[PDB]
Amino acid sequence: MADLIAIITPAHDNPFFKAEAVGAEAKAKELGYETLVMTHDDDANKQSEMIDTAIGRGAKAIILDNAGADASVAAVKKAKDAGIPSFLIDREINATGVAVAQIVSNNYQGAQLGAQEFVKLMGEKGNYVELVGKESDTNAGIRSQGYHDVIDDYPEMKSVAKQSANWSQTEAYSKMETILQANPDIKGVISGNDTMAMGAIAALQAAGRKDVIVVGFDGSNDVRDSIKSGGIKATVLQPAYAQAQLAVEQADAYIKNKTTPKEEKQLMDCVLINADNAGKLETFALT
Ligand SMILES: OC[C@@]1(O)CO[C@H](O)[C@@H]1O
Ligand SMILES: [Ca+2]
Repeated sequence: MADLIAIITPAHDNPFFKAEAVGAEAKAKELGYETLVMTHDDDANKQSEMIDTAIGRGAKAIILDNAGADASVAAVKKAKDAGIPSFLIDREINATGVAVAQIVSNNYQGAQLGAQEFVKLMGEKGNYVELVGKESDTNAGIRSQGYHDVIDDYPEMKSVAKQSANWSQTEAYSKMETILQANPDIKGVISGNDTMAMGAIAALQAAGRKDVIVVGFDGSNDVRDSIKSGGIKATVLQPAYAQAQLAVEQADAYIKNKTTPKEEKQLMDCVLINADNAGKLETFALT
């Protein structure tokens, strides 16, 4: 009898997406909804299958962390034309007026915070590597732009490789091994996300290069723990749990009386995480 909210994210092997799913589920149930939690594994066909499932089950709203900024438009529009609104988190789509909300972190602002800390830790000089995210996710390019708009003020810092590891810890490990072999004279690595930072720090440790400075982005417990143990030096918190809950709150308001947010596209502030506040961070929230 209870209304159903469908929650669709990428795979839960990245703790960011698991945390979004659990935060969205918690808020939905707190507000009296049943939930259907599905993963699309960054596969647009799987995402389309899951949206079909939400439609067939009669979901009253979809919470979506999407499988590609371009590829996801049609599936969101399919749900819309079936009378089911979507509230997107984390990742934008390249279309307005289709989703009811797109609630994302302020990726450019956050990336600048991380790069400013990276520059400081690097002493404004030295060779570095950059790991970038998936081309299909606009966050990858926004963060890389924020990083370079900071780092291009420091002429003694030089990028000696810039490679995508597709938001994957395992790809980042393998990539980092290759990059390090070709560029032993590196002083730091700046990563577009935390799973790639985890892969990079592990590859560097296996190579006996604990001297290399690594900065990530997301604020996961895994990277927090690395910061606490003297591994990775900093990251940038995206408020994943609160963002997922806010999407459900807006979904509920829309279901109840068609309240819509004044602006579809919404930003949430990021915060730098380093050794001084890592001990206040838990499951993508500071206390
Ligand atoms: O690790 C989570 C992400 O940083 C990677 O994919 C999306 O952009 C997230 O924000
Ligand atoms: Ca600049």
